Amino acid sequence: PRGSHMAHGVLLEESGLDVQTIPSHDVLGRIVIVPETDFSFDEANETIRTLARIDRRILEQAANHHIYIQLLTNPITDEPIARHLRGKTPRGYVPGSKTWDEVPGIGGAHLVLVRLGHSEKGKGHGSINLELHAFAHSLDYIVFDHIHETDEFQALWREEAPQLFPREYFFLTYPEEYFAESFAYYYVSEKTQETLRMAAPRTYTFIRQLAERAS
Ligand SMILES: [Zn+2]
Repeated sequence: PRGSHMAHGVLLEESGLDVQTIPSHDVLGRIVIVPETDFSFDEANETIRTLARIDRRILEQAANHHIYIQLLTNPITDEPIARHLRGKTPRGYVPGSKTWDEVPGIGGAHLVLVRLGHSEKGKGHGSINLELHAFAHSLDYIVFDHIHETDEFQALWREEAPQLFPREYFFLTYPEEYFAESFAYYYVSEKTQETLRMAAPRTYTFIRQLAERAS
């Protein structure tokens, strides 16, 4: 007997997955959607624990805006709402070098898609952490009302991105990518946070106080 509340994925709080020792699991339980088919508990647990490093207030903002992060075992291009992407080149890549079938995450909308097993840099993407980076796009556009376009953030990007991402074209030259990757550096580990602080101290302070910038 399979309920329709699980047919298209399972909200984490309804999944039976044990997350009682994860910080902010009461909020993440209403944001994260896990697969309704077999999946790796280790991969989901690591992803959710990385998301749990985020300031609780920001997670509450995401939940109150009804942003969801759906963890997939399948490619994004098997989801009906992404099926038009099958076999197509993603913008910014040379055709033949990449297809959307190989892109493991998409952020920006109220539904963030993250394929499990692809978190680390180079696994189909160039971010230090796929789930933080993709979620940050949705935070940027929805919670923070395109904060990467503000005068203050634009000035931080101009002054500090050349110091932090001199060799990483997308993060250097796209303000929304600079925002999302700076967010990931702040939250993925103490080491990456201190790297951000040393190379881009005003950006570090901006991310640190991000929760006070919502709309
Ligand atoms: Zn991105």
